[PDB]
Amino acid sequence: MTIGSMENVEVFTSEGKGRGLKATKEFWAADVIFAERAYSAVVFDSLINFVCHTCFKRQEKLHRCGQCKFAHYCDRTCQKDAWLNHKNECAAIKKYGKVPNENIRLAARIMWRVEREGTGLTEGCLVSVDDLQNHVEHFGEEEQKELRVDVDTFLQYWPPQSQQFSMQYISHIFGVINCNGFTLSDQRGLQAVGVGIFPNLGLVNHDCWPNCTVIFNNGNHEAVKSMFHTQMRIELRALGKISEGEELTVSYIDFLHLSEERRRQLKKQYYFDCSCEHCQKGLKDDLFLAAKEDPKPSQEVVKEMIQFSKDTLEKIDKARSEGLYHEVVKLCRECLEKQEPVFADTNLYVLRLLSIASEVLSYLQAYEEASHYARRMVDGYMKLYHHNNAQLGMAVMRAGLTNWHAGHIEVGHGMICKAYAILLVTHGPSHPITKDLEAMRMQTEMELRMFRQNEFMYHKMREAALNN
Ligand SMILES: Nc1ncnc2c1ncn2[C@@H]1O[C@H](C[C@@H](N)CC[C@H](N)C(=O)O)[C@@H](O)[C@H]1O
Ligand SMILES: [Zn+2]
Ligand SMILES: [Zn+2]
Ligand SMILES: [Zn+2]
Repeated sequence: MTIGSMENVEVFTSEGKGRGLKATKEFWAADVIFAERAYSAVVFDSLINFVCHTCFKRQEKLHRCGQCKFAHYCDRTCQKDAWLNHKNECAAIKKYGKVPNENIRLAARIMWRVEREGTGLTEGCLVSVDDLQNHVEHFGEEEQKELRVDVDTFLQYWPPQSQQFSMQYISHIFGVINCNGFTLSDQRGLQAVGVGIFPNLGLVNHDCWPNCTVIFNNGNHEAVKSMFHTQMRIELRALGKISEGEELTVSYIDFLHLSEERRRQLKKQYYFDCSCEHCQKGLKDDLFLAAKEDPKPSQEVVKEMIQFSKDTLEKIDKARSEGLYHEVVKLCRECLEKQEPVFADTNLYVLRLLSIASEVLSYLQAYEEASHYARRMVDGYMKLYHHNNAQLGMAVMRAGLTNWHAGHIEVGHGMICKAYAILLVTHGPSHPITKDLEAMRMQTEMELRMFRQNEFMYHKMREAALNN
């Protein structure tokens, strides 16, 4: 169907969850419930000269805008498509002679658009940008002060010839940005490169074990104009069967934390007490802090082990933050060794170490060791995550690659295939990441075939040498 259309959903009022979205029909895993273009989006301050301001792709050669020396693009093409939103901030930045906060730039794009369209409601919309939820009234002292400063900078940056908004509406737009931004990723889903506002997605509530997942698709342009699958957009996809009338939900955080831990994060960032089934029953918590059972550690050998792991981790962080990779590995091996007799492999402290060890070892190009930890982590992840979870998918793809690089083609291809299957649900066939994985699956198939033929030839050799 088409980007912007919300037919498959309708707004409705929840108990204490305020507004929510429900399916107007039946859905199956991988179905695109709806797509949506960003109402406004900006590049993070860190990455102003390394990411396209139109499409958010990383690239070795970008072309800066001769007029402001701020905006960068992949092509004159991405530069043209950006003009509509960039005209005003370009001319506005030259006048300010400084580049404002990323929040400030975003707030300005939102208001320039409200002005341009003389309204905050978009034609696709269930909600106008200014009616999104804003928890400003619960912002901490630092949060509030932070907002006063940006409003002031905003005022000096905001063109005098542009529609003047009241301070109340302005601080409100800032509140909305803090409680509604969607992080944007480069085309490889490697690093967060920007923040965007997607109104419709803004009506979907949270659940630690959601029935929907969201993906940002950078889009592509190579001949053949106006095509749904190549348009920059975010999509809300079904992770499984969703009945008509069922409320749609996504997860605001990563699932790999204790229910108490998740509630704390959700309460702090989204001012609410999560009441999903997983948090109320503490589902998976036993697995999250699983101890072994052949010997069965005492209640105290565990408490010491968790404390020790908590200790090792932060220590590993420091070292990693200083580029001391070998030290990081050393610390990981030692802790994993001590954990073996106590924790099972679904225990979050074990998994954390495996993921870290596997990452650094891969970076150090020690693929053989990395592939072992990578396999263990995937096996543990498989018992915790929803089988169509995007993080699980991305993690399996990575473990698959490390195994491939180490020469373990059988295990590599298998993992790559499992990842591809998951990504087809969470990212779709047209996503940049799904395409790179498909290309990888193709290469591993051929290498596996070459591996299997080599073996069958040794069998034909033994055959002939024996006369069957
Ligand atoms: N499971 C939940 N239980 C209670 N409140 C929630 C839940 N999930 C989201 N919310 C609330 O919804 C806010 C974010 C919105 N993007 C979601 C739709 C919102 N319910 C609305 O009326 O616009 C959060 O900051 C919470 O205040
Ligand atoms: Zn671009
Ligand atoms: Zn410019
Ligand atoms: Zn929950």
